[PDB]
Amino acid sequence: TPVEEAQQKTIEAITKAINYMAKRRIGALLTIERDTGMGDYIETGIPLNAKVSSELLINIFIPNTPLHDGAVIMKNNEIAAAACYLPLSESPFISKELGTRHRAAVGISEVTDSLTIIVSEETGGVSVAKNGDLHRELTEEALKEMLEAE
Amino acid sequence: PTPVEEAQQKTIEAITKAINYMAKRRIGALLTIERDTGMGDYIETGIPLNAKVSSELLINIFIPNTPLHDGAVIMKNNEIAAAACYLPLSESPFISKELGTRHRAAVGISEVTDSLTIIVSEETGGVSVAKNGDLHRELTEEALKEMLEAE
Ligand SMILES: COCCOCC(=O)Nc1cccc(F)c1
Ligand SMILES: [Mg+2]
Repeated sequence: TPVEEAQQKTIEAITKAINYMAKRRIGALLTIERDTGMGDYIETGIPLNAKVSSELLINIFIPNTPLHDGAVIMKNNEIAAAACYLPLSESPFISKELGTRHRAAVGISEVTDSLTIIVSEETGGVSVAKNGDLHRELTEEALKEMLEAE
Repeated sequence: PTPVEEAQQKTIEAITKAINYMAKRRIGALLTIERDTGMGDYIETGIPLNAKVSSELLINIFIPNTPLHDGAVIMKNNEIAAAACYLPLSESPFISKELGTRHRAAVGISEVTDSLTIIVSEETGGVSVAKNGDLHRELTEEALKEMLEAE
């Protein structure tokens, strides 16, 4: 169906952008709103309400640019805003070598049903936060499986 | 001011802030503002954004060596319609010989539309505008803003 084709196109755009950033070790933080509304966090960023593309996702996260600091939040198959604030987790069970991007992802996942993707600037490793847990060192296939399951 | 007028002012402020930032850093840029002649054919050649304007997004689009930086951004009213768009190249002899493809594309679209295109030179940081087949170079910040307000 059209709804199904659109969801698959968005998954492909996300995974292509994540692969590019993982290869270049570009830090990234991408939260996908689900049933819990995240308007309060969307409002802290720069409004985009843009069509998803791998190109736009990559351009947003380039280091030392206006939009790269903070989270992209996606809602209703669009990029709602960039450079958004997310709350930092205080969980003592996050790997101690991880920094604020990962703590922000876990933090939003503690108070919403959202799915957040993180690319590490240190290693290019890809992780996902959901339900208060961080799933680390994902393969491309693992991330795709999580997006399709979501 | 009406909301339409306020939105137009917000969009002009976003554009001028972005152009000033890129000019200072010699970031090449090509930004076409659709007017009454529709530019759908050219919009459809690029990557669709249909995004709210911000200075931040305009700057992020044109950063060198990124997916969206080559080609034109085309704006429709208060939105960035698409990036990395094709525009036709002018053959006008009144384009300074040292100028490259962004300036020629800007003049080219200006010959077949009533659009206003802004160009930032990656060589000099100079700012120019193409309208109605003419290129006006080395604009001050004030001159650009006045041209946009008049547009
Ligand atoms: C040019 O292709 C680059 C692909 O990089 C893949 C890579 O190193 N890490 C990676 C990418 C996507 C998801 C994931 F869990 C991990
Ligand atoms: Mg002069």
